[PDB]
Amino acid sequence: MLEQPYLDLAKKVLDEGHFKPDRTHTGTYSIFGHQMRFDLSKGFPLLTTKKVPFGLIKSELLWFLHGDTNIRFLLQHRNHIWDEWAFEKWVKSDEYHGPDMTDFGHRSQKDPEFAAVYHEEMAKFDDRVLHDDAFAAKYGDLGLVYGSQWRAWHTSKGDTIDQLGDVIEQIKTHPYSRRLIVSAWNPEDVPTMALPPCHTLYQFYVNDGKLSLQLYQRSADIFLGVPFNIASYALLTHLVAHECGLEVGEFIHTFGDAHLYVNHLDQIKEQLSRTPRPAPTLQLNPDKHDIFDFDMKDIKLLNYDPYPAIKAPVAV
Amino acid sequence: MLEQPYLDLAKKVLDEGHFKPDRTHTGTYSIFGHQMRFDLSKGFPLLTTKKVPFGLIKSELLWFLHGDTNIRFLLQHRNHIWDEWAFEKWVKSDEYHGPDMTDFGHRSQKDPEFAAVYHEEMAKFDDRVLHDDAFAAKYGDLGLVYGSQWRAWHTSKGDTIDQLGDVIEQIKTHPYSRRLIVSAWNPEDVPTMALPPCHTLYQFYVNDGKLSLQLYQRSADIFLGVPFNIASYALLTHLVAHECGLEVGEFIHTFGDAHLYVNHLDQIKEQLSRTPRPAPTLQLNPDKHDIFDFDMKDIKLLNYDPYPAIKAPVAV
Ligand SMILES: C#CCN(Cc1ccc2[nH]c(N)nc(=O)c2c1)c1ccc(C(=O)N[C@@H](CCC(=O)O)C(=O)O)cc1
Ligand SMILES: C#CCN(Cc1ccc2[nH]c(N)nc(=O)c2c1)c1ccc(C(=O)N[C@@H](CCC(=O)O)C(=O)O)cc1
Ligand SMILES: O=c1ccn(C2C[C@H](O)[C@@H](COP(=O)(O)O)O2)c(=O)[nH]1
Ligand SMILES: O=c1ccn(C2C[C@H](O)[C@@H](COP(=O)(O)O)O2)c(=O)[nH]1
Repeated sequence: MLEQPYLDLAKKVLDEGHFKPDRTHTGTYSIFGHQMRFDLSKGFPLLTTKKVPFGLIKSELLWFLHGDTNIRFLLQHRNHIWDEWAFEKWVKSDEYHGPDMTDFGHRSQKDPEFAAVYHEEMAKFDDRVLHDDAFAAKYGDLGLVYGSQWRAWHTSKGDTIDQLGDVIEQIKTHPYSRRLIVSAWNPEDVPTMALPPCHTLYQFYVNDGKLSLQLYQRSADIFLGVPFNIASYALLTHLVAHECGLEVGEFIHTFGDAHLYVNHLDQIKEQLSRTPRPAPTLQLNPDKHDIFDFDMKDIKLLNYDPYPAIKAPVAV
Repeated sequence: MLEQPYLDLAKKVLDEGHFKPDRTHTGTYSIFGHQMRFDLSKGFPLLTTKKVPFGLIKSELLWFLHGDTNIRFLLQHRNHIWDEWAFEKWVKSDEYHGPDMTDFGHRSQKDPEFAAVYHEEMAKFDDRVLHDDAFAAKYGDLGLVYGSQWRAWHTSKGDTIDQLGDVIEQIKTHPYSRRLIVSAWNPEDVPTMALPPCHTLYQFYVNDGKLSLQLYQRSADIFLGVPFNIASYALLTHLVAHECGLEVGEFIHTFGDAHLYVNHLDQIKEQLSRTPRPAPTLQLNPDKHDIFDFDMKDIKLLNYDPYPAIKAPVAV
């Protein structure tokens, strides 16, 4: 059924992945090299075997599409996928006051009592970013995320290349190039990088009315990472295709290091004893059009009938 | 037998490729998305069904590995894979004298009589680049090729990032990152680009002594392009692996637009009536070591037993 590529991967890892020590200690079973496909005219790859939140991944996506770096947008649409970072930018400066922030989430899922001091420290700052403007302006900014990457690349003669923008106009302009590419890997930077872009590069291809997209992703967490990345890039594609007036073909995903966390071997097994239910569908607001002004109500998802959800340890 | 991935692709295109007009008019049958693998401990992917020249692709590779852009190196090791470009840089300036260069190779494979005026114009300049220094210095330079891309990325505060260099030291330093990446797509540039890097990105992965490499290539010519690209990236890998003291696992190739030229449908068929002979082998000079000073005699290839070769029209 559409999402079966992930199960064939989830299996295949558990099954022939090597034990690698990751950037922490956490065991990972790994595959290097895999490509996987989904025919978006037949449906949406939200996994129906583990409920995934659409509201969460759409808000983040649009905030990417808005060239926005500031962690505030998200806070307005109670999304918290990017906070932990701004906190290190915050706890590290000369203004941080009070406590032992000195690790916060790395001793949350097991700790101390951290969740009353890390999460109160955290809510106080998340609450601050949402109201104090000079504050927002200060720590909530994050810098180089995919929004700045995609919509305003930094150039060698001080400007800003809206790489994406230009690639959607390149589609209208002529269907055919092997050059409809939006990179997010900037070699200059990855010295001073927080989280390097995982979903390192992509490419679009028009072909007789079906748009398609290929994503090269340096690494995958096949439990928490991959369910949300397969969807983000499918919403982008439905959104990029409706802007330059096309219809939608497939989505193709290519990973460098797909790996599943040694913490998560139990929990995948749990999904693998499930048996898929049909794919959800997606209404794309048909009067609205310059996709950078898609507002959240313009992407209403229909028919999402998921299984219950599984409990992960944090990917450290 | 090792090279069978290409035949399964060559077939598969002829067989389910769409007719696309390319950047010229030339018909192409296309596949978008494919990944293909070769276990370099079992041999070398020089096609034994169409003789491919190793001498040619090694010289070019080392000149890449030397951060060299100047078309001269090549001329010394009678390689001509990059001349046509320097000629447009040459014919376009205020110094070009004499003739109708006004298209040269685009009316060579069918023309005029071009091959006496284009090829004499061309040999006169190829001969000039090899001796006139201020000349070499002038038109033979080419600029942004993979050598400048890989060994000296241009930075926003006027310097030079030896991206590759740093990635081979990252291997010695620690086997494991999902961050052993050398991009060659610089969004700033591809306005003013001659030929954008086709083999857009790659990534290495150590895993218990086998190094491996994954190449994302925006487009492929599955007749002339692909035979030489599968090898270039396998020599790099044998060369990158012997430098940071590893052994060699697989090579994985991922293409955006693989396509085979409509001119070449006859000629692939010809290869497909052949039946492979075992894979060649490769001696990597075992006293020599900082791979940027690999000289050509240090990569002696052993056992190359090819079929005869097929005749292509130029990929325009
Ligand atoms: C997403 C995104 C971008 N990001 C950034 C980000 C940065 C480094 C990473 N590192 C690793 N190894 N894997 C990741 O998933 C990851 C994600 C995320 C941020 C937070 C969450 C998160 O807290 N939510 C989990 C929920 C699972 C659970 O706790 O029950 C999620 O899957 O969303 C996920 C992704
Ligand atoms: C290689 C490389 C980099 N390059 C640069 C380069 C630039 C644009 C391109 N455009 C397209 N569509 N395909 C290409 O192979 C190609 C190659 C090359 C330059 C010259 C030759 C060439 O003249 N030699 C062919 C020989 C086939 C024949 O004529 O019999 C070859 O395959 O080498 C090939 C590649
Ligand atoms: O939404 C996301 C964000 C991150 N990652 C990953 C995969 C790797 O485990 C790590 C990024 O690579 P490293 O930094 O460990 O090299 O975080 C994902 O899978 N999905
Ligand atoms: O060694 C090389 C160099 C170039 N190309 C290609 C593939 C495409 O046909 C074209 C580059 O893409 P476009 O410029 O047509 O988009 O040249 C290869 O296959 N191999």
